[PDB]
Amino acid sequence: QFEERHLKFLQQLGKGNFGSVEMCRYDPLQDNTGEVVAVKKLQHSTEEHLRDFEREIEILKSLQHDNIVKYKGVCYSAGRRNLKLIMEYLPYGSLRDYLQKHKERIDHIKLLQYTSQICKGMEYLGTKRYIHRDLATRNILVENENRVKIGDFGLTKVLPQDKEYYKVKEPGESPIFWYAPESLTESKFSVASDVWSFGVVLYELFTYIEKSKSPPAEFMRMIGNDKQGQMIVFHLIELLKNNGRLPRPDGCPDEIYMIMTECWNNNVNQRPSFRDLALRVDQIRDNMA
Ligand SMILES: N#CC[C@H](C1CCCC1)n1cc(-c2nc(Nc3ccc(C4CCNCC4)cc3)nc3[nH]ccc23)cn1
Repeated sequence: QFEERHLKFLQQLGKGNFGSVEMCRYDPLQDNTGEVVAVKKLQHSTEEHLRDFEREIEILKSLQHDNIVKYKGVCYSAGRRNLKLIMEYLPYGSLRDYLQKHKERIDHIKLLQYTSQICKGMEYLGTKRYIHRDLATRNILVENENRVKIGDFGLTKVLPQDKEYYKVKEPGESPIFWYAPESLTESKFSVASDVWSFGVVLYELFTYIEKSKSPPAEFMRMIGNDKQGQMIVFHLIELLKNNGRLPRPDGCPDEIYMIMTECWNNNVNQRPSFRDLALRVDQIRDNMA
């Protein structure tokens, strides 16, 4: 739908792994009236990254929800090379950076508003049988002070029709400090591993992204910080099997930490559902108000 000749590059907004998002102005009339959009592209347009990207685009296009970034279209050149995904531009950027920047202005009730919106977005994913696999505040975007959206689906997979998990280990770096144990040991991803990662997201939020308190920093201090490469993963696994966990963040109430710890259950089937997480968060919100 979008012609590349009319996409005006403005700046880079974010970089992932093998991909990036740019702020552009779509201005077909060439009079500086076009709307600003976010444009995702591959940084290395190989076959498997390209088919993965096409599947990611199809996934995003099939999602329509208040807390999921809006698909707008695609843009390609030259036959079909340099495929680009056009999305709505959300003016406050990632929740990670936004929270770190406005920590003094954002109270617990607002954190729980965001938490509730993330849970509702994730529940919608689950109704489509999609596994996000990369839930983290760096992949949540801020539309305004009252609304966040899941903002990236580059690792999202669809469950087999006959199974409740998806096994995949692809080369590169993996956000292992957000991974459920069964994802570390067996590469198994499920709604329940998304729930584990959501618990880490809740931890992130209540740390206010204070950067000695990041999951990587805390876990590395727990496993020993002389650890080596692959050994890290091994030690992390051992840590989680002995019920080592991220600590309660400064100022975090006990009941919120308990939501976290319930999401961090070694037993995959004992983790709460996203609907129950939303109910509990919303009840605490109501109590606070
Ligand atoms: N998620 C997610 C992560 C993803 C990575 C890129 C590819 C995979 C991982 N990534 C998506 C966006 C993104 N950013 C915006 N806006 C935005 C962003 C930054 C600012 C800063 C605010 C103030 N300081 C100066 C600039 C302002 C606005 N809008 C978007 N729409 C769709 C995506 C998207 C950014 N990183």
